[PDB]
Amino acid sequence: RFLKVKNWETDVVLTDTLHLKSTLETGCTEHICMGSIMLPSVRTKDQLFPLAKEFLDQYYSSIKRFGSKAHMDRLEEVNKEIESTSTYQLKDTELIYGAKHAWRNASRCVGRIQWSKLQVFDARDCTTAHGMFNYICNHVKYATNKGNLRSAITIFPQRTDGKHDFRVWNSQLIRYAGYKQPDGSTLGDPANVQFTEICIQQGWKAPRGRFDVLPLLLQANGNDPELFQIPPELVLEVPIRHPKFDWFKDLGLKWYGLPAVSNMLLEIGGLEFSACPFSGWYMGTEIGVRDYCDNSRYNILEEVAKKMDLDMRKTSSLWKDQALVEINIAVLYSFQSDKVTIVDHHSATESFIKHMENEYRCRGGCPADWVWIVPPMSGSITPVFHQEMLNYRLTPSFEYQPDPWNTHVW
Amino acid sequence: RFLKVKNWETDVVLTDTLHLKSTLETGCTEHICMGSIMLPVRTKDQLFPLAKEFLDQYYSSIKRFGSKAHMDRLEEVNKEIESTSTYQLKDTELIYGAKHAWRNASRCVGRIQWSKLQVFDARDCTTAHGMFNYICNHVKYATNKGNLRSAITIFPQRTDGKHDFRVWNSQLIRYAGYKQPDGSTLGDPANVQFTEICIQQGWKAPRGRFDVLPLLLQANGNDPELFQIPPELVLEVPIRHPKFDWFKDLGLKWYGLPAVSNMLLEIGGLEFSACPFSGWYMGTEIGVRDYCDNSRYNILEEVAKKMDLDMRKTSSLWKDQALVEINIAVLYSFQSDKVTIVDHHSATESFIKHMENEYRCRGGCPADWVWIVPPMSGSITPVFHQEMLNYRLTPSFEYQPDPWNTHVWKG
Ligand code: HEM
Ligand code: HEM
Ligand SMILES: Cc1cc(N)nc(CCc2cc(CCN)cc(F)c2F)c1
Ligand SMILES: Cc1cc(N)nc(CCc2cc(CCN)cc(F)c2F)c1
Ligand SMILES: C[C@H](O)[C@H](O)[C@H]1CNc2nc(N)[nH]c(=O)c2N1
Ligand SMILES: C[C@H](O)[C@H](O)[C@H]1CNc2nc(N)[nH]c(=O)c2N1
Ligand SMILES: [Zn+2]
Repeated sequence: RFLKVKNWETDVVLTDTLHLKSTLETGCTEHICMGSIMLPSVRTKDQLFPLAKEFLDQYYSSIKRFGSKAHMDRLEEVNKEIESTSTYQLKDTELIYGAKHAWRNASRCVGRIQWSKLQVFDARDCTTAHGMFNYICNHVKYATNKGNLRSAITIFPQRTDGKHDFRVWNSQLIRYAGYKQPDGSTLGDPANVQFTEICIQQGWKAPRGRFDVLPLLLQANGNDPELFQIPPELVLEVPIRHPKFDWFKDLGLKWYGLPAVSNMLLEIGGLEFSACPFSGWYMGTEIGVRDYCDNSRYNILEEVAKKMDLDMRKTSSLWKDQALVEINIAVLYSFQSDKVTIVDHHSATESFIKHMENEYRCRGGCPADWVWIVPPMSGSITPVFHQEMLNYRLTPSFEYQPDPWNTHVW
Repeated sequence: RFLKVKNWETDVVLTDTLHLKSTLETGCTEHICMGSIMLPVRTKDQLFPLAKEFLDQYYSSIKRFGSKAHMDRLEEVNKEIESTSTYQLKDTELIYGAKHAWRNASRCVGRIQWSKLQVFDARDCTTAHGMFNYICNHVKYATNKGNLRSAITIFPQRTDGKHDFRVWNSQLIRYAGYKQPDGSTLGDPANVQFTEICIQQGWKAPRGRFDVLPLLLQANGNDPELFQIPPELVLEVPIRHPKFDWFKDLGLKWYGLPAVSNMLLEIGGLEFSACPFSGWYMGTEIGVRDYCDNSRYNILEEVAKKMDLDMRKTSSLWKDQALVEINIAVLYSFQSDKVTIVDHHSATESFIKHMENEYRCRGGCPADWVWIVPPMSGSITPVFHQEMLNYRLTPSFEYQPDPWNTHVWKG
């Protein structure tokens, strides 16, 4: 009930008491652990007020005014607003707090040492998809900051009846298109083949290239989604070169500077924000390990190993492993050269350990998903590999939600 | 009930029904996942249900469920439990049980081999000297001059918990570690405490970097006794690199035979507290964990020095670069000496094929993603992208306390 986590590299033991404030399910039971499952598969008036109460209780505790004059008045005011309107509206201060804590609670995020520095853009006055586009251009420009990346979230109006949802149809604000070739192969990003089709079906003029920045597909107020092209000059991209292999340029690789997730749902006080794009800066392995080397993505390992003249006949030569390191050297080198913020997996995981220790000391815990926190290369030489972690669900939270094309009454 | 796991690289979806036959706890609840946490005698009372469940599984596997042989055995074991408070396994049941404890080991990526286990029945052993003889023969058999063969040796089961057989070594073959007065460590830092016990028990330590530890063996709850494995039985591989001539001068070697000796084997409710088992290494166990953990031999710096990598900031990935070269040299060295070893690419590919086969023919394959995924290059192996369900099936291998923490010394 007062659980312990151990670091097996340093023998440091921390005691977790924050998990007793956990709420929703993990997907696990005493009979089966689902820790490696990627996704374990509107609010009536009752459901809504305790969620509001739990949130306002922790907000007012955080500002040292729990059980106080303003606390009771706010609880009473929101109660009245729910009885009347069957929902309520957050004060600006509560919305900023809720968003920073949604990030703080993201158990799959290794970069949470930064959680308190989030720039929150209140877009709750937006009414149309052209407005959403304007809000998102300003987000992209603020966050990019000429390569000195700054964390940001832009929060569009909350769900109401459920038929008037705001949605960003793109999974991320900035991603490359994917096209099926006539000969059967795939050009561009194979992960984005279906979404690219909906872009064309809704009218996109695809330039069928390999690194075509997809257009935004924005849905305001439950209406039909509309296409917009992000101003090219707002999309910072990095050509990938290697500090040793001059032939690395001829691979033609590039990637964008801004990781910006736009398909998640932000829950604060029982209220649901279905369109809440947020951005930070990349950890190098996201690009070089997953984006470039997954067999289901750009899958460049075999090409890179051939230019390195490695023995690709036997897996035990570790040729895949060697090329993988070099690819990830080049990504870091490229971003660092062009002065685009990026963090390597050693720096990011060391920061998370210090963040964990801070959260245990000052908060009593830190929910953490080891399966996602440990980087996809060189796992055991990063400090998080040796760190036991407890995973549990705290609110405010970012949650997955269904892809809108499977939901939208067109 | 059904449960589905997906492979996110291939979109293959498998359906788990075997989890319905799971038993003990995972440590998780609907409110917390303990999937990354490393760790967690019987009466006649709870024992016959455990025996019956096991015998039902045994007789089902041989297509004899409900047979007269099945019903007779259940009656026989029932009466033996009522009159003696325990029971003895037949040889055939012991072999079946040991194979299935391996098959059920959710942290083991090498389980494609589970049906080819050599089982050595040491239940007639009575003294530590007899344990030593059995373990030497296991080491010789399993080593097989480098053509390694999986084996397990099973010593007498627990009775009242005051007469346990135990192998005090966590593994049959391991190198000593010695803490120096200046705070540095010579040899394997993970073995400092066990080395100190051996020294206190009378072991004369060579005090080198790669000294094979002696066996410390406990029979029938008596005080443990020290034994030196004959050095001609301990096969070792000097580590060199196929391109770097200077690698041999690091002075590294490793033993060929991985043999776990601190775990408890549970079959049909019986507890075998001494059951050493051995297979062959996956390269990353040595080259990633043994050599490169900060808490182990920790050679990343030396190797990176001699490669003349840019060591000033971590974003040069000098650690990742040195890590790959070390694991190449381990694989190269074992293969050149014709000692069995498997790289993490081959091992994870085989495990996926094993897992898919188990879902087909058995309805599932319990698997611990946190342990299955190798400690380098995780996502370029196919297990990274495979969803896995973790649950406990018996027969099983379990952790048990270290004996020096529980042993009542005789003096
Ligand atoms: C500032 C630098 C940041 C770094 C270095 C970072 C790092 C990461 C990484 C490596 C992942 C794994 C993603 C994947 O493997 O697909 C992740 C996941 C995640 N991050 Fe962070 N992140 C940062 C900022 C943020 C911000 C600003 C937010 C929210 C305001 C956030 C929320 C999340 C969430 C919810 C996930 C889980 C995503 C999912 O389930 O797909 N991150 N982060
Ligand atoms: C035949 C070749 C084998 C290979 C390649 C193999 C591979 C592995 C590896 C790499 C690990 C993780 C070790 C660690 O990280 O400490 C492991 C764990 C394990 N293996 Fe296998 N293994 C083999 C044979 C066996 C056999 C013969 C048994 C039992 C009869 C077995 C049972 C287990 C168990 C119980 C674990 C979990 C150990 C723990 O919790 O510390 N393995 N295996
Ligand atoms: C805020 C943030 C920071 C960061 N460092 N990383 C991310 C994830 C980014 C991301 C993930 C995926 C796949 C998610 N399953 C595809 C993308 F195009 C993308 F940008 C988000
Ligand atoms: C049967 C078997 C096969 C294999 N391929 N691997 C193992 C693990 C072997 C092992 C693990 C550890 C660390 C345990 N946490 C230390 C050792 F000395 C050792 F031999 C066992
Ligand atoms: C804390 C974490 O569970 C611990 O470091 C685990 C992670 N995964 C592992 N995986 C394997 N194969 N072996 C290990 O010892 C560990 N250690
Ligand atoms: C099946 C498995 O859970 C899946 O491949 C996960 C593993 N860990 C991950 N970790 C991160 N950071 N991102 C991912 O997409 C995944 N994918
Ligand atoms: Zn779990």
